[PDB]
Amino acid sequence: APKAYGYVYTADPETLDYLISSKNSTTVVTSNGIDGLFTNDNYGNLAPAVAEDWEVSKDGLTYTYKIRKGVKWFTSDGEEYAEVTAKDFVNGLKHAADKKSEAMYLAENSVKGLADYLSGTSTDFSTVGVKAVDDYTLQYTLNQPEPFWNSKLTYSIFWPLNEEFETSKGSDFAKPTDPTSLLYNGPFLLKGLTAKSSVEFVKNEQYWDKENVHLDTINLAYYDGSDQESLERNFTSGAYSYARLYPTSSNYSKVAEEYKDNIYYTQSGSGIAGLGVNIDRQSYNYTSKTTDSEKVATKKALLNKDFRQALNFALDRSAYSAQINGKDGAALAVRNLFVKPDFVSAGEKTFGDLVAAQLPAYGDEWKGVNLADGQDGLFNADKAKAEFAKAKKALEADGVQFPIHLDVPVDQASKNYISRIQSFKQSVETVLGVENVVVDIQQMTSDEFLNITYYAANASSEDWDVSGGVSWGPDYQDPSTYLDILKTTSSETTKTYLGFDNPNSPSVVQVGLKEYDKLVDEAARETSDLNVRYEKYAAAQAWLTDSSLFIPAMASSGAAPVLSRIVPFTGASAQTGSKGSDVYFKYLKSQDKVVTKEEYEKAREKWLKEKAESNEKAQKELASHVK
Repeated sequence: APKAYGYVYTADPETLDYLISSKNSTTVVTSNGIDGLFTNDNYGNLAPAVAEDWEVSKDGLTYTYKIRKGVKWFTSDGEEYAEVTAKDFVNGLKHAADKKSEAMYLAENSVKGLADYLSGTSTDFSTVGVKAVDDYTLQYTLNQPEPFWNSKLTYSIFWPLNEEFETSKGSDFAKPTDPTSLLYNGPFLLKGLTAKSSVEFVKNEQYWDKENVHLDTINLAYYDGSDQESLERNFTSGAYSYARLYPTSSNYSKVAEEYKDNIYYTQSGSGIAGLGVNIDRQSYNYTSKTTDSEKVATKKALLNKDFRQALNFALDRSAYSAQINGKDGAALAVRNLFVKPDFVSAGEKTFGDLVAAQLPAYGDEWKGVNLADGQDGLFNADKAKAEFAKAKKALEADGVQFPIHLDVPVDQASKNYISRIQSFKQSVETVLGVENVVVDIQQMTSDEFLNITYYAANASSEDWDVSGGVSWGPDYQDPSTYLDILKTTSSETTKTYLGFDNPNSPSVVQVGLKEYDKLVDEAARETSDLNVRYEKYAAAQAWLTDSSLFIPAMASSGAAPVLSRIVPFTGASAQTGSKGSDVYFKYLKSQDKVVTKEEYEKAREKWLKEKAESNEKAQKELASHVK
């Protein structure tokens, strides 16, 4: 039935603790059940959720939220527990601080006093700038004005948590197979968790905003990538409400004929997929290298910027994207920049434009660069070979023997991840020569792969030389959400994308990341002129692009052919945060029949007009909240 949403999830959560986790697998299982102060409506506006109203001081430092009365916490079986209050947001942030949240970067330099509490120089949380002035008045005090502060409040570190419940559960709190170990205040109740099988929700029939909830049930089935045709097959049977299509499937010509009037393409998402370079590899439990000399050679090569540039310029991103999208749709998903090029603009210039204007200082090879989505602006075999020749001269003078062996891990279950990594291998080896670079693909089980990538505990666990296993999506509406996480001090995220968690590692200094820190920090200090702030963050992105420490390849979502029974443009629209329709299913409506491309385009053209007007009205209302 249309009120029974069915689709898939790709990884079992390590935790249900939404305050501590920075991983989408926790968002997938909690957002539908946990509301914070705002959501996102179908036009992308912030919509009142637990905050019924808000104000900001004239100096921009104090935000005050009127907590909606009558919003309740419920158990997984629908029993009322307590009333959501401002004290739950004080407790949420204290819990995030005390248990060292993986997402603390969003809050630690923003909320007054929080950095001192995290370091231990203050142990009294009353010195931290979150206060329950009364049970329905929540006040945050910031270190500096942040026009993007409210956009942070759709991210999970600012969600509420009832302290009495948390204390009552002890070490059983937020356990990943136990829906009774959280309480729910959102549009759905988390009902079922079965490892490698399902995530299950039911509509919260006592939800204050249930008039905006149009699904009775949500069921997500585990999908490990071993059968990419499974999505379309289960869509056709009616089990799934949606299906991402893979044109490389052997049955695709049949699918494309049957659904010729229904397949449509989604817009590219804001997250970035690509290949991180481990500049400080600690462990060799997944390697093809046979000698310590090869290990030393690879470590030295990965510290060489020209070597990394050679890999970056040798990667054919269209062919990489074609492994999941086919050749005809391949270019749509290509991305050339860590920050999505139009994520922000300074007047008429996109962020990508600002980066392109600063990149040529690093070399004439960047003059004329096209950083726009939807085309491969970085692939250039001639430039790849030229950079490699410089690297090889420098490395051979230091005793390094060639070829350089690169370990890239894959989950043996995900066929089209293997195909993507094989395309990387073919690109690099054909352009640069197998006498120069050998890509050694390390096959392992799904759990083994997660343990050295997505769920790696520390830098010692990042057992790889190059890896495309983990993407990054933006958490709030400012370039810092992409660029701050690669600073030398951002150890929770530097391990994932760059292999290090020691801010003082000599590998980190050798690749110049201290200069990156200073560029990011100079941008962060600009709070009086957004255009200048964005120009300064573009300087940091230009450094990152030249450094080739992360090899961008594609948007991490979107730019894909899909089938749908979801009524077009009814779901939440979010470019950042945890309340987009990928994870949060308020507002969404389903229909009986498969959506047609004509239905979708008609809705899109009306939505674009309505969104522009709605966003403009919202912007004009901002000043009325200044008190």
